[PDB]
Amino acid sequence: TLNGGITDMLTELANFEKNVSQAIHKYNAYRKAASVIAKYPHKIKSGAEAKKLPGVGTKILEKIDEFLATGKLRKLEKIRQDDTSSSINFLTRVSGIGPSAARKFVDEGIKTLEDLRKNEDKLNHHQRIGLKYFGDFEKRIPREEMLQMQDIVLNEVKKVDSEYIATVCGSFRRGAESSGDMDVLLTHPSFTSESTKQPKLLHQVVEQLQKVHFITDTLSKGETKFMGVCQLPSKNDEKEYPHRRIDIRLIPKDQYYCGVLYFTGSDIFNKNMRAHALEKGFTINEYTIRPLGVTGVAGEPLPVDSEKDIFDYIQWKYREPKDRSE
DNA sequence: CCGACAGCGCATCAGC
DNA sequence: GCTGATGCGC
DNA sequence: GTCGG
Ligand SMILES: Cc1cn([C@H]2C[C@H](O)[C@@H](COP(=O)(O)OP(=O)(O)[C@@H](C)P(=O)(O)O)O2)c(=O)[nH]c1=O
Ligand SMILES: [Cl-]
Ligand SMILES: [Cl-]
Ligand SMILES: [Cl-]
Ligand SMILES: [Mg+2]
Ligand code: NA
Ligand code: NA
Repeated sequence: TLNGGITDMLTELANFEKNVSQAIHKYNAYRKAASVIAKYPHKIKSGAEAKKLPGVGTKILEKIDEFLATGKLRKLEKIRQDDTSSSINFLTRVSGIGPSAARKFVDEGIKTLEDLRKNEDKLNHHQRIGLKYFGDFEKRIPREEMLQMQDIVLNEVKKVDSEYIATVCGSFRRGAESSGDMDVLLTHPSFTSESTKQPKLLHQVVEQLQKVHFITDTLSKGETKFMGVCQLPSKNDEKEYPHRRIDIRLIPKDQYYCGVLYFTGSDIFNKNMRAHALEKGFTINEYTIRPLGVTGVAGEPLPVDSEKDIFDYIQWKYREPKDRSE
């Protein structure tokens, strides 16, 4: 990509802050700057030039100058020389392993992919699966595969009940050419915002997808959220597709638009939009938009008929999913 | 010169 | 077992 | 780390 050098650096800095420092605002600052730069259709040649974009302040500006001049960051070289931090950065790439589990493992002398394999009994279920599929989960899903996955999931939910609506969100809905996981948003008139007539709903869908061996593994399971692992069927005599992460959300019909807004993101876009909502006197989550009080008490949910209704409330021009890719 | 920084679902852990 | 906190992930 | 007040 055009400014890939700069964006890789920022991302590497962001990972350090998330995985080691646990400084979540520095994480998002680097992450935000990285995304506005990656969207900038011009090759940044200086920090000063960069400083003109939003999210880019004084310190990223300086780091962009150092990187452009040397092809490196002293900060990043020292991190790379730090053995404990480096071990932590690697282990956190396994699904289910965050900074806390990474540090526990390192002190137990568990610091490599093979170390994990030799000590599987020290891993919880999520981490076992994260380890089992570690290679697969380093691989992105081509949009074309997302389409076949879409096709399977949308038909299966109709098979369990033709009144089900399944919407594929996340990066796919923003039009991305490849996606990290599959995010599926699900409704049914039986689950509405105040009375759930029939629970079990999410379980039936999961049950069917397991039955046809699309869903292969379970990470988490509740009334509104399933997290797991799925896989496209391969044709005769060929390499299986990689296993993929899937997240399915069951949301009331009356909350569908807040749900699809949330699940489409992106995460940086959601934080920006939600911050602006706060500054305009509202609060947005995946279910509702609510008025805010003088003392911060949340009011009752506002009527929502479309995604654009939510943008209107906080006085934003509607933005297509394709331009929410912050 | 500093405080704010989005919001939530589910699994596990610590202490009882 | 429960409460409440942490952990990890959308 | 950045941004707004
Ligand atoms: C992580 C996160 C997510 N989301 C919302 C918004 C977010 O879009 C949605 C899906 O989360 P994905 O982690 O799947 O993000 P994605 O856009 O699908 C993309 C990075 P890919 O999966 O192709 O790698 O959940 C948030 O609102 N806040 C968050 O912190
Ligand atoms: Cl921070
Ligand atoms: Cl470097
Ligand atoms: Cl709510
Ligand atoms: Mg996704
Ligand atoms: Na700026
Ligand atoms: Na991880």
